[PDB]
Amino acid sequence: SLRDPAGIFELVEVVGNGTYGQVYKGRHVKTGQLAAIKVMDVTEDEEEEIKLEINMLKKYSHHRNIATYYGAFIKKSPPGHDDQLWLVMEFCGAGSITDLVKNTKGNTLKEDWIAYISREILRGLAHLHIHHVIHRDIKGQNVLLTENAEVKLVDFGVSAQLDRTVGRRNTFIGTPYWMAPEVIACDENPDATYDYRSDLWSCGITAIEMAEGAPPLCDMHPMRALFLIPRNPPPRLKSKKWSKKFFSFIEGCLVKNYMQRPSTEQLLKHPFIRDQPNERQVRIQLKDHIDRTRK
Amino acid sequence: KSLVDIDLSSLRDPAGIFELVEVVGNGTYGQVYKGRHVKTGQLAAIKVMDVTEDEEEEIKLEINMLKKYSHHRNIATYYGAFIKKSDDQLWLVMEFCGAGSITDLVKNTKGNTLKEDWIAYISREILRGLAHLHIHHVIHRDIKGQNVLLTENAEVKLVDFGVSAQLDRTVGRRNTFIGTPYWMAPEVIACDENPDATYDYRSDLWSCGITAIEMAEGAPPLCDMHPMRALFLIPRNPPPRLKSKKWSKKFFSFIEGCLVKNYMQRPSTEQLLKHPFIRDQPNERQVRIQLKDHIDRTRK
Repeated sequence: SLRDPAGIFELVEVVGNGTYGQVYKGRHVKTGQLAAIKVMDVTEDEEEEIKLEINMLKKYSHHRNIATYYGAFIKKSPPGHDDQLWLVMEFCGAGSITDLVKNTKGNTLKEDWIAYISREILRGLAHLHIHHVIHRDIKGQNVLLTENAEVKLVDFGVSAQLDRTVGRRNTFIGTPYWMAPEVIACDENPDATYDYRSDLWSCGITAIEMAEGAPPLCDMHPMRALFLIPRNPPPRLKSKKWSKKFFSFIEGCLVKNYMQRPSTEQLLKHPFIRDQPNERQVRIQLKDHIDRTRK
Repeated sequence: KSLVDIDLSSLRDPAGIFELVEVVGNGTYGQVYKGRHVKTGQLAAIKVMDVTEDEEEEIKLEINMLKKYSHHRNIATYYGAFIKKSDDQLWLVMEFCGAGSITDLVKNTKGNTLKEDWIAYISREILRGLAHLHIHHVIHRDIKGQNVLLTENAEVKLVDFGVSAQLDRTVGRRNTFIGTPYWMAPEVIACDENPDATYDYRSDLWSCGITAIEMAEGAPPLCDMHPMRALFLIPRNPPPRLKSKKWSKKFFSFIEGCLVKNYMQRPSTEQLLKHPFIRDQPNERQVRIQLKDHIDRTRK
């Protein structure tokens, strides 16, 4: 059964805040080995159901573009309060793509770096989607880089699955900026769907976050952004500097009606993603940029 | 008993002023840790949040936005903001209330329902704390059972981690997150008729009405609905109403006053303090004794 993490894992620094909880750079206490730890409130005394749901999904974390599952821990709380679940995964040494862009001059990545990273996110998502798993938490903070620029998604469907089964009393709306229109309830969409294509919208927003350092509407009160996402036209890159292929990729990700949004396999064939003649050079440049940022 | 080393206008290192008396083992999001005021030995509640070194300028701005207001028996006193350098830790410090929240009170009661005269008493105490904030031009913004605490002496106090500047709702990009919707009044939710969602003093009174339903039924309306769907329905659905017919007409009437959907037609805090459900409490002395005895029994 799920153990208290005391003396096994500790939380060191925050890497992200998402749809269901927070992600930390954590540490295996007695080795000093790093881990990505996703901390999520869960309905109290549901350890058996939690273990069942995690065990059904963990095999999907072995893929090269998914941070590998290590273990799961629970912290108990007073009667009636949600328990705290710690989902422990591998940490990729270079940290998140959001931190990389924050630490880049002009808060912008080179276009061919964005194509490379976006393809790797799409490959991780295609693995989950073919296995009928929705991620539901795609954003720069949830995409980590290793020291040689391998790209891995944090979480492999657990937060999304626990939300829908075990649940919790401490629910919140969360930050809206990576949410697709179908995830936001309105007159035409009163029940707000769970469809794999919502991850592709989030992938488009993440590409804008790599290009501009922040998602669209980042300077707006989140309640006004939540209202505007289903109403506004698809977001677009602000600068004219980008290639027509990059604008075209964003148009594919950011089709507002999910029923008309391309699949993960269709986006992997988009020229922006499919045609990367400078891939080896990009990985060398990313490795060098990670090294320079560190110092 | 006024603390003499408090400074609500500055961001200081907490050394020699406040200390934590437990480890920060549950992360730095929505976590309040037990602390101590070093000079007096008085316990304190310390909300610990991770902050970037660049966020300090925004924190100092928000500190300047804090409004001045005295201590009040129905408000857990805010003791200020501190920075514990390393991301650094921001500490927001407040008076410690040791008997749990109103939500814990109802969750630990048979049938997850409080007696009507306890609800009238607790609701009046919440309204008295709100009247103190509102007269000082402060909106609380987060009235709910979890943010109404009890002391060991059965005093009812609102949580205050610096509500006039919303210090705990902004730092570490917390200002980009929408919390739980269930206690939100319609005016704070953006929609076609309300594109610029705005809090008013009266928004707290809607939340007070939802908190009275929470005491009556154990949970706010729509509590287990997906929050995005609840956010859409609050401006559309009729005012929430108690489900049981057992309650008095005065209690139904008080809920109708709190839960007027259009804030421009919702009564003020001073008007709700005169509502018969709040104003007329012939058993208030006995209710206080019952609450104290319930707290004593729970403790052991």
